[PDB]
Amino acid sequence: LSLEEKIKLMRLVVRHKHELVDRKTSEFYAKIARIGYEDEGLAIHTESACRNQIISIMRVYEQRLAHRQPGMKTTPEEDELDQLCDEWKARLSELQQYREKFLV
Repeated sequence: LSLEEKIKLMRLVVRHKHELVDRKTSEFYAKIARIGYEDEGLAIHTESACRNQIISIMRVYEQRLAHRQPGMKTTPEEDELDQLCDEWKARLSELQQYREKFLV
């Protein structure tokens, strides 16, 4: 994916973030793949391929966080993608916290 495509994809993920239900990932990533194709011109992705793109974006995000330097000058596109990733990370963590509260 180009940077522009990654941003379009993560904009969709974040816009729909409240639609992800714990243990119902398939419906969510399938919907994201579909809207990304239909509305943002992404290639046709299987569910797994779409989810893998997001997994990779988030892994790269964690690497970017680990390698941040105080005083670095950044671009608006990298700032937007990082902000979207922060918001998605927070949603995944929220779901994890709710699951952990009621573990058997």
